[PDB]
Amino acid sequence: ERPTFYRQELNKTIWEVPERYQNLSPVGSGAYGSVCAAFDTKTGHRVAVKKLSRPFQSIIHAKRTYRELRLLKHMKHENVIGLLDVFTPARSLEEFNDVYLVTHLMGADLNNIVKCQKLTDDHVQFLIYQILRGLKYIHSADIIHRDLKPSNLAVNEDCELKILDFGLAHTDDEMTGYVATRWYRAPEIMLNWMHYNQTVDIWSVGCIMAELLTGRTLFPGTDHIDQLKLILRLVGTPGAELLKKISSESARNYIQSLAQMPKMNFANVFIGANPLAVDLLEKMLVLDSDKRITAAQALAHAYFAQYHDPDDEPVADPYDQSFESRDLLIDEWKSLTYDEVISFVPPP
Ligand SMILES: Nc1ccc(Nc2ccccc2)cc1
Ligand SMILES: [Cl-]
Ligand SMILES: [Cl-]
Ligand SMILES: [Cl-]
Ligand SMILES: [Cl-]
Ligand SMILES: [Mg+2]
Repeated sequence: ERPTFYRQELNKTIWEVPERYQNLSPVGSGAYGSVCAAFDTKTGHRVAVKKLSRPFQSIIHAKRTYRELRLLKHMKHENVIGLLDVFTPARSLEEFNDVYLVTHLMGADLNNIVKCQKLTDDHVQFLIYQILRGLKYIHSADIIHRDLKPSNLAVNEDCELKILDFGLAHTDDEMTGYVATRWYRAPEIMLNWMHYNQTVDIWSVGCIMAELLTGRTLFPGTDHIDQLKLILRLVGTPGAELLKKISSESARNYIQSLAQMPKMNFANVFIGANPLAVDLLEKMLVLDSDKRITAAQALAHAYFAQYHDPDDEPVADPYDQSFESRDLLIDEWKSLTYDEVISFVPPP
């Protein structure tokens, strides 16, 4: 049975939502939609309600809408954002135009915490442990997050953490200059010299952990090339083993122009840090992505001895991504999205 919907205009936008959602108040609007905070009378939760902007305006946009809904419906883990509800006011596929997504309302992010709070080593242990616990789950479904950074990590008053804002495939201008959008990205993808794989997310975790330990951005480059130079000064220029593996002619020709540099001593960079934290950073921030520690391996590192429990670090159900190689028309992506809206089953 379909709920009753009511309409209201908020900051020049029409919102048509089920009666269960009350006290709507605008909180932001990006290029993908607008967001209101609300009170959900069915669950008692404060929620974020996002109305997608132009979800089916082109093939690229229609596929992106389907991609986002499929991802959010799959994620069921304590350290990853999940979907509380999805709805449309349409009564049939023929009148289907608008999609609304509902999640738990998040307060502070990790940006707020590192700028404002004095963190003990125990705080860093617990925060990084939770990132890695969620990432083990994500990676076990063969998903790559692609955009891990402090503003995409929600944290509450009890220091409990959730991963947000999966990369749905950011423009070139958004990555240009002195911008946090690029400071956490792995070197092999910053100029697209290699195809994305899950090891890029571990590089991001290393950059985040360093910033929690020092209070400062690790690689705050003023552009792509300045940032690469900061990276290679810390971790060294590519050695013979890694050079043999480089398959990008653009990478090779530029890298060969730089004077060679050795890896620095991390104990002299991260002065005063727990030696076990330094050891883990050395295993994450490895230039050769084949040699980086994985999320599952990192959970067993001695730095996390007080939190690690191998019986409480779950993996995901399998996730079918075959749609990503499929070529369909706008109305076919739209019909697939409609089916996923109507089949949604809420959590307990
Ligand atoms: N194919 C391939 C392999 C490794 C890399 N990584 C890299 C290259 C130059 C500088 C820093 C990192 C790129 C392409
Ligand atoms: Cl309702
Ligand atoms: Cl609609
Ligand atoms: Cl950020
Ligand atoms: Cl699936
Ligand atoms: Mg974000």
